[PDB]
Amino acid sequence: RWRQTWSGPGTTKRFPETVLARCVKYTEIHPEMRHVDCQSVWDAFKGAFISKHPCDITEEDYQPLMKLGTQTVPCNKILLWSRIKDLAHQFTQVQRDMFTLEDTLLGYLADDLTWCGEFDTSKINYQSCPDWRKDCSNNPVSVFWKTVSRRFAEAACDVVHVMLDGSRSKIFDKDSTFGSVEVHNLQPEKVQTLEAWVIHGGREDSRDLCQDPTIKELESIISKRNIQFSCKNIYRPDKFLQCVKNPEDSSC
Ligand SMILES: *[C@H]1O[C@H](COP(=O)(O)S)[C@@H](O)[C@@H]1F
Repeated sequence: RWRQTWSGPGTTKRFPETVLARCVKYTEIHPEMRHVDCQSVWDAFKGAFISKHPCDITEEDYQPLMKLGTQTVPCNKILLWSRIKDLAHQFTQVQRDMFTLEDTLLGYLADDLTWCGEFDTSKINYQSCPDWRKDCSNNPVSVFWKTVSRRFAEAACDVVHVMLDGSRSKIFDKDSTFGSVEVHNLQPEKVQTLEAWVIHGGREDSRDLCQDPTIKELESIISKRNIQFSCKNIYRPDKFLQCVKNPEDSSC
Protein backbone atom coordinates (compact mmCIF):
# COMPACT_ATOMS: atom_id res chain seq x y z
CA ARG A 1 0.00 0.00 0.00
CA TRP A 2 3.04 2.27 0.45
CA ARG A 3 4.49 0.52 -2.63
CA GLN A 4 2.11 -0.46 -5.48
CA THR A 5 2.80 -3.17 -8.07
CA TRP A 6 2.39 -0.82 -11.06
CA SER A 7 2.94 2.87 -11.82
CA GLY A 8 -0.45 3.73 -13.32
CA PRO A 9 -3.73 4.53 -11.56
CA GLY A 10 -5.75 1.56 -10.30
CA THR A 11 -9.09 0.53 -11.78
CA THR A 12 -11.49 3.48 -11.64
CA LYS A 13 -13.67 3.58 -8.51
CA ARG A 14 -16.97 1.75 -9.18
CA PHE A 15 -15.72 0.52 -12.59
CA PRO A 16 -18.23 -2.36 -12.72
CA GLU A 17 -21.18 -0.07 -11.84
CA THR A 18 -20.05 2.64 -14.27
CA VAL A 19 -19.56 0.35 -17.30
CA LEU A 20 -22.95 -1.24 -16.63
CA ALA A 21 -24.75 2.11 -16.21
CA ARG A 22 -23.03 3.50 -19.32
CA CYS A 23 -24.18 0.48 -21.35
CA VAL A 24 -27.79 0.93 -20.20
CA LYS A 25 -27.82 4.67 -20.96
CA TYR A 26 -26.20 4.13 -24.38
CA THR A 27 -28.61 1.39 -25.48
CA GLU A 28 -31.54 3.47 -24.19
CA ILE A 29 -30.43 6.53 -26.22
CA HIS A 30 -29.35 4.70 -29.40
CA PRO A 31 -32.21 2.68 -30.95
CA GLU A 32 -30.05 0.47 -33.22
CA MET A 33 -28.37 -1.06 -30.11
CA ARG A 34 -31.57 -2.40 -28.46
CA HIS A 35 -30.51 -6.03 -29.07
CA VAL A 36 -27.62 -5.59 -26.59
CA ASP A 37 -27.64 -7.53 -23.30
CA CYS A 38 -25.69 -5.20 -21.03
CA GLN A 39 -24.87 -7.95 -18.47
CA SER A 40 -23.42 -10.18 -21.21
CA VAL A 41 -21.40 -7.17 -22.40
CA TRP A 42 -19.94 -6.55 -18.92
CA ASP A 43 -19.16 -10.27 -18.64
CA ALA A 44 -17.36 -10.27 -22.01
CA PHE A 45 -15.49 -7.10 -20.93
CA LYS A 46 -14.45 -8.85 -17.67
CA GLY A 47 -13.36 -12.05 -19.41
CA ALA A 48 -10.82 -10.03 -21.41
CA PHE A 49 -8.72 -9.06 -18.37
CA ILE A 50 -9.87 -10.83 -15.15
CA SER A 51 -7.47 -13.56 -13.92
CA LYS A 52 -5.02 -12.48 -16.61
CA HIS A 53 -1.59 -10.94 -16.18
CA PRO A 54 -2.07 -7.22 -16.96
CA CYS A 55 1.09 -7.16 -19.13
CA ASP A 56 0.03 -10.13 -21.28
CA ILE A 57 -3.26 -8.88 -22.77
CA THR A 58 -3.90 -9.55 -26.46
CA GLU A 59 -6.45 -8.38 -29.03
CA GLU A 60 -7.81 -11.95 -28.93
CA ASP A 61 -8.81 -11.44 -25.25
CA TYR A 62 -11.20 -8.68 -26.39
CA GLN A 63 -12.75 -10.53 -29.34
CA PRO A 64 -15.82 -11.70 -27.41
CA LEU A 65 -16.42 -8.06 -26.39
CA MET A 66 -15.82 -6.86 -29.99
CA LYS A 67 -18.42 -9.38 -31.21
CA LEU A 68 -21.07 -8.25 -28.71
CA GLY A 69 -20.29 -4.57 -29.38
CA THR A 70 -20.42 -4.87 -33.19
CA GLN A 71 -22.13 -1.74 -34.50
CA THR A 72 -22.75 -0.26 -37.95
CA VAL A 73 -21.79 3.43 -37.97
CA PRO A 74 -22.34 5.84 -40.91
CA CYS A 75 -18.96 5.33 -42.55
CA ASN A 76 -18.77 8.81 -44.12
CA LYS A 77 -19.46 10.72 -40.85
CA ILE A 78 -16.44 9.72 -38.76
CA LEU A 79 -14.37 12.22 -36.71
CA LEU A 80 -11.02 10.95 -35.45
CA TRP A 81 -8.90 13.02 -33.05
CA SER A 82 -5.45 13.17 -31.53
CA ARG A 83 -4.69 14.95 -28.22
CA ILE A 84 -7.86 17.12 -28.35
CA LYS A 85 -10.57 14.80 -26.97
CA ASP A 86 -12.64 17.48 -25.18
CA LEU A 87 -13.32 19.65 -28.25
CA ALA A 88 -13.98 16.60 -30.44
CA HIS A 89 -16.71 15.46 -28.02
CA GLN A 90 -18.11 18.96 -27.59
CA PHE A 91 -18.36 19.09 -31.39
CA THR A 92 -20.22 15.77 -31.75
CA GLN A 93 -22.61 16.64 -28.88
CA VAL A 94 -23.75 19.55 -31.10
CA GLN A 95 -23.22 18.15 -34.63
CA ARG A 96 -25.22 14.94 -34.04
CA ASP A 97 -24.70 13.36 -37.48
CA MET A 98 -20.91 13.05 -36.78
CA PHE A 99 -19.32 10.31 -34.67
CA THR A 100 -16.13 9.90 -32.66
CA LEU A 101 -15.05 6.53 -31.31
CA GLU A 102 -16.43 7.53 -27.92
CA ASP A 103 -19.87 7.98 -29.56
CA THR A 104 -19.90 4.22 -30.33
CA LEU A 105 -20.98 1.69 -27.68
CA LEU A 106 -17.53 0.31 -26.88
CA GLY A 107 -15.89 3.73 -26.81
CA TYR A 108 -18.66 5.21 -24.69
CA LEU A 109 -18.26 2.41 -22.11
CA ALA A 110 -14.51 2.81 -21.65
CA ASP A 111 -14.10 6.60 -22.08
CA ASP A 112 -11.88 8.08 -19.31
CA LEU A 113 -11.84 4.73 -17.43
CA THR A 114 -8.86 2.61 -16.28
CA TRP A 115 -9.02 -1.09 -15.39
CA CYS A 116 -6.87 -4.13 -14.80
CA GLY A 117 -6.91 -7.53 -13.16
CA GLU A 118 -4.27 -9.63 -11.43
CA PHE A 119 -2.59 -12.83 -12.53
CA ASP A 120 -2.77 -14.53 -9.12
CA THR A 121 -6.43 -13.81 -8.21
CA SER A 122 -9.77 -13.28 -9.95
CA LYS A 123 -10.05 -9.77 -8.46
CA ILE A 124 -10.08 -6.39 -10.17
CA ASN A 125 -7.04 -4.31 -9.11
CA TYR A 126 -8.27 -0.97 -7.73
CA GLN A 127 -4.78 -0.10 -6.38
CA SER A 128 -2.59 0.24 -9.50
CA CYS A 129 -2.48 -0.65 -13.20
CA PRO A 130 0.33 -0.80 -15.74
CA ASP A 131 1.40 2.46 -17.37
CA TRP A 132 1.98 2.13 -21.12
CA ARG A 133 5.50 3.64 -20.91
CA LYS A 134 6.72 2.94 -17.35
CA ASP A 135 5.40 -0.65 -17.02
CA CYS A 136 4.24 -2.46 -20.16
CA SER A 137 2.37 -1.71 -23.41
CA ASN A 138 0.28 -4.94 -23.55
CA ASN A 139 -2.01 -3.81 -20.74
CA PRO A 140 -5.85 -4.01 -20.61
CA VAL A 141 -6.49 -0.33 -21.39
CA SER A 142 -3.93 0.15 -24.15
CA VAL A 143 -4.85 -3.12 -25.86
CA PHE A 144 -8.56 -2.25 -25.65
CA TRP A 145 -8.08 1.12 -27.34
CA LYS A 146 -5.77 -0.31 -30.01
CA THR A 147 -8.30 -3.05 -30.83
CA VAL A 148 -11.41 -0.84 -31.00
CA SER A 149 -9.57 2.05 -32.76
CA ARG A 150 -8.36 -0.28 -35.50
CA ARG A 151 -11.92 -1.55 -36.17
CA PHE A 152 -13.34 1.98 -36.15
CA ALA A 153 -10.69 3.28 -38.56
CA GLU A 154 -11.31 0.23 -40.82
CA ALA A 155 -15.02 1.07 -40.98
CA ALA A 156 -14.38 4.61 -42.26
CA CYS A 157 -15.14 5.71 -45.83
CA ASP A 158 -15.39 8.74 -48.10
CA VAL A 159 -14.13 11.86 -46.29
CA VAL A 160 -12.74 11.15 -42.82
CA HIS A 161 -12.04 14.14 -40.55
CA VAL A 162 -9.44 14.43 -37.79
CA MET A 163 -9.09 17.07 -35.08
CA LEU A 164 -5.46 17.80 -34.12
CA ASP A 165 -4.07 19.94 -31.30
CA GLY A 166 -2.30 22.91 -32.90
CA SER A 167 -0.79 24.02 -29.58
CA ARG A 168 1.45 20.94 -29.22
CA SER A 169 5.05 20.43 -30.35
CA LYS A 170 4.07 17.70 -32.77
CA ILE A 171 0.64 18.67 -34.12
CA PHE A 172 0.67 15.31 -35.88
CA ASP A 173 2.63 12.83 -33.76
CA LYS A 174 3.52 9.60 -35.56
CA ASP A 175 4.13 7.89 -32.18
CA SER A 176 0.64 8.71 -30.90
CA THR A 177 -2.17 6.14 -31.09
CA PHE A 178 -3.67 8.17 -33.92
CA GLY A 179 -0.38 8.15 -35.82
CA SER A 180 0.48 4.49 -35.07
CA VAL A 181 -2.95 2.76 -35.32
CA GLU A 182 -5.78 4.83 -36.82
CA VAL A 183 -3.78 6.33 -39.73
CA HIS A 184 -2.51 2.91 -40.86
CA ASN A 185 -6.00 1.31 -40.78
CA LEU A 186 -7.77 3.76 -43.09
CA GLN A 187 -8.71 1.58 -46.06
CA PRO A 188 -7.37 2.71 -49.50
CA GLU A 189 -10.38 1.15 -51.26
CA LYS A 190 -12.86 3.18 -49.15
CA VAL A 191 -11.33 6.47 -47.94
CA GLN A 192 -11.21 9.31 -50.44
CA THR A 193 -9.74 12.09 -48.25
CA LEU A 194 -8.52 12.63 -44.72
CA GLU A 195 -9.25 16.21 -43.73
CA ALA A 196 -7.40 17.54 -40.68
CA TRP A 197 -8.86 20.31 -38.53
CA VAL A 198 -5.99 21.96 -36.68
CA ILE A 199 -7.26 23.55 -33.48
CA HIS A 200 -5.40 26.67 -32.31
CA GLY A 201 -4.77 27.27 -28.61
CA GLY A 202 -3.45 30.82 -28.91
CA ARG A 203 -5.75 33.77 -29.63
CA GLU A 204 -3.12 35.86 -31.48
CA ASP A 205 -1.54 32.76 -33.14
CA SER A 206 -2.65 33.22 -36.75
CA ARG A 207 0.05 31.03 -38.33
CA ASP A 208 -1.18 28.69 -41.04
CA LEU A 209 -0.53 25.51 -39.06
CA CYS A 210 -1.59 23.44 -42.10
CA GLN A 211 1.94 24.13 -43.39
CA ASP A 212 3.58 22.71 -40.27
CA PRO A 213 6.23 20.05 -41.07
CA THR A 214 4.29 17.36 -39.16
CA ILE A 215 1.14 18.07 -41.22
CA LYS A 216 3.21 17.60 -44.38
CA GLU A 217 4.44 14.34 -42.84
CA LEU A 218 0.82 13.19 -42.36
CA GLU A 219 -0.07 14.23 -45.91
CA SER A 220 2.86 12.26 -47.30
CA ILE A 221 2.14 9.13 -45.20
CA ILE A 222 -1.51 9.14 -46.26
CA SER A 223 -0.69 9.58 -50.01
CA LYS A 224 0.83 6.07 -50.00
CA ARG A 225 -2.64 4.70 -49.14
CA ASN A 226 -3.88 6.60 -52.19
CA ILE A 227 -5.79 8.86 -49.83
CA GLN A 228 -6.08 12.59 -50.57
CA PHE A 229 -5.33 15.18 -47.92
CA SER A 230 -7.06 18.36 -46.87
CA CYS A 231 -6.34 20.71 -43.94
CA LYS A 232 -8.22 23.54 -42.22
CA ASN A 233 -7.16 25.88 -39.41
CA ILE A 234 -9.64 26.34 -36.57
CA TYR A 235 -8.34 29.68 -35.32
CA ARG A 236 -11.11 30.28 -32.77
CA PRO A 237 -12.47 27.04 -31.23
CA ASP A 238 -15.07 28.87 -29.12
CA LYS A 239 -16.38 30.66 -32.24
CA PHE A 240 -16.26 27.31 -34.08
CA LEU A 241 -18.63 25.65 -31.59
CA GLN A 242 -20.87 28.73 -31.66
CA CYS A 243 -21.06 28.37 -35.45
CA VAL A 244 -21.69 24.63 -35.18
CA LYS A 245 -24.61 25.33 -32.78
CA ASN A 246 -25.99 28.24 -34.85
CA PRO A 247 -24.91 27.52 -38.47
CA GLU A 248 -27.53 29.75 -40.16
CA ASP A 249 -25.79 32.74 -38.54
CA SER A 250 -24.26 35.07 -41.14
CA SER A 251 -20.84 35.40 -39.46
CA CYS A 252 -20.49 31.61 -39.69
C1 LIG B 1 -7.44 6.31 -31.38
O1 LIG B 1 -6.49 7.39 -31.27
C2 LIG B 1 -7.26 8.55 -30.85
C3 LIG B 1 -6.47 9.37 -29.79
O2 LIG B 1 -5.19 8.81 -29.48
P1 LIG B 1 -3.91 9.82 -29.24
O3 LIG B 1 -3.35 10.34 -30.66
O4 LIG B 1 -4.44 11.12 -28.38
S1 LIG B 1 -2.55 8.90 -28.27
C4 LIG B 1 -8.53 8.03 -30.20
O5 LIG B 1 -9.67 8.33 -31.03
C5 LIG B 1 -8.29 6.52 -30.14
F1 LIG B 1 -7.57 6.21 -29.00
